[PDB]
Amino acid sequence: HPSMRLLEPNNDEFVRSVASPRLHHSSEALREVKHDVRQFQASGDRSLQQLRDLEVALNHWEASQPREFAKRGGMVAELRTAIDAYKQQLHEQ
Ligand code: NA
Repeated sequence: HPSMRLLEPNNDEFVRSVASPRLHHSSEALREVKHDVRQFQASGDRSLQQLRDLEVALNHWEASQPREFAKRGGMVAELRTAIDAYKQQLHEQ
């Protein structure tokens, strides 16, 4: 599944997609999402507990920062699809 490239450890497409070139500050909710993407990557995609945290952190961002989410969240569906694929792979062992 090509969504999986988004949490391949070297991949920066998701964090680029939530950057503001006009240099608007990221919410704490968005900074926790970006940090959780990098933490999952750091192990080479081995932690289901970290992957869960990323999924919860995306829900918190969507709930708490609607305007930032709607504006910066264009790659969220694809990242959530990648999360599910790595969940399947870790469930399979
Ligand atoms: Na989800």
